[PDB]
This record gives sequence, structure tokens and C-alpha cells, in this order.
Amino acid sequence: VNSFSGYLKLTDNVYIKNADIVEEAKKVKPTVVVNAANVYLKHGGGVAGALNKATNNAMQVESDDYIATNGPLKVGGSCVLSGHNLAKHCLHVVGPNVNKGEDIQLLKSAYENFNQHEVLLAPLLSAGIFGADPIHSLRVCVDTVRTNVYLAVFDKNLYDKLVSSFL
Ligand SMILES: O=C(Nc1ccc(C(=O)N[C@@H]2c3cccc(O)c3C[C@@H]2C(=O)O)cn1)NC1CC1
Repeated sequence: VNSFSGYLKLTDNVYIKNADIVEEAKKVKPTVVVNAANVYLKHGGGVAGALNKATNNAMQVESDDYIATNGPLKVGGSCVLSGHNLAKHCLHVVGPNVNKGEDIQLLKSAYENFNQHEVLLAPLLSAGIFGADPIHSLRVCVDTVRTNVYLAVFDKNLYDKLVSSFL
């Protein structure tokens, strides 16, 4: 049993809710919150901008030190950093950004990072300002992630479309 509330169950291991991932993280304090990161960990907008703002920019400060030491992530890759006031840990995962021309097949590799964590709160990778079709992202999630994932979808209209079209 865990503290995630109000989710619709899609499969054995994937759950979904119309929720602001920032507000959900503040309330559950999950072991892992996933950030929709880019390779530079520049958290300017979308989910990343919102999570970073909620940390009062501490996420960005930590991220800048990470990049200065390690260099950029790979598209499809990830790193574990602090969850600050939102979670124990933040798993920064880089999905492909269609608006940069990145190969959508890398979306499966991106979701594979979730399998290193038993339970996660997450957004749909490559959705929103990353330009991919969220319905496709949900399908890849369900067909790739085997650990327990709680997906937060900010837009109510999109959430309803995601549920109603889910196979
Ligand atoms: O700003 C706050 N939260 C958030 C959460 C998600 C996002 C975000 O870009 N979502 C993506 C998005 C945006 C518009 C339409 C969409 O189809 C999507 C899919 C993405 C998602 O839903 O994952 C931005 N901001 N919280 C402050 C405390 C009030």
C-alpha cells in the first residue's frame, strides 16, 4: 500500500491522474519524482520549470554543479539528484524533444530509466513542450515500465482523452 490517491488504474503497474505534479509531489513526498529534463538540466519551462520554481531554484543550482562536473546527459538518459522539498530524489530523465528533431525511438530508452526505481511519480515523457504525441508516450510507458508508476497529467482535457483512448 502507498499514499497515492485518486488514480485510475490503467494496468498492473501504471496509474494515471489529472493533477499538477508539483502539487502532487508536495502532498505525497514520494521517494522519486521524475523531471522532464533536457541534457543541460536547464529547467526553464514545462514540467522542469515548474518543479524548479517550486524548489526556489535549488534544483537549478544543484543541476548546474552536476553539469559542471559530469557534462551533459544523453537523450534517453537520466541522473538521480535531490528531490529538495518535493521528494526524496528527483530522477531527471531526458526524453527526445521533437521540436529539436530528436529520434522518437529514444522515448523507450528514456522510460527504461524508470525501471531502476520501484515506485515513481512522473509526467508523460516527451509530452507538452517536448512535442511528442502524449497518447504515444502513454503507450510506450505502459509497454516499457515494469515498476509502479503514478502519472500526473496537468491538462484535464488531455487526461480525459488519454483515458478514453487507452487500449
Ligand atoms: O506549474 C505547475 N505545474 C506544472 C505541471 C506540469 C506542467 C507541464 O508542462 N505539463 C505538460 C503539459 C502542459 C500543457 C499541456 C499538456 O498537454 C502538457 C503535458 C505535460 C504534462 O501534463 O505532464 C507545467 N506546470 N505548478 C505550480 C504550483 C502551481
